[PDB]
Amino acid sequence: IIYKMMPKLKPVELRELLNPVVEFVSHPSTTCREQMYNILMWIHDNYRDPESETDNDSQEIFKLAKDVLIQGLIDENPGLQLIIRNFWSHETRLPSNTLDRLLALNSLYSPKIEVHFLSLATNFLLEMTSMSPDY
Repeated sequence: IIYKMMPKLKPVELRELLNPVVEFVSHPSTTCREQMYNILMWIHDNYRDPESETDNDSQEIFKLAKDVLIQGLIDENPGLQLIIRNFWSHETRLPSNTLDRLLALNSLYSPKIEVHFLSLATNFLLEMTSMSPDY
């Protein structure tokens, strides 16, 4: 219901509604968690603030969504974790330029995943070796 009605809500409504959503990280039932990540990816690709200044809300839900999206890279379920890994590794959410990807990698730190960060970081840096004439 949220995913369907969500490209109509006002930013304040979406802040009001996001808190019970992101509460699903600990949830079992990977299907529920997958729906969560779907709506979080939607509100990440829509609240990047392409313009200059958003209200206190629109800038804040992007923060709260990006944090859980980062936290999904260590989700204890493959495929799902693969889904978030592919989403982050996709172009326009993490730059294709290798140097720019390097700087953008730090943007997705979020200490809660520190133990895995370095691994993931090299992952993101070395998955773009498999786009090259040199094989």
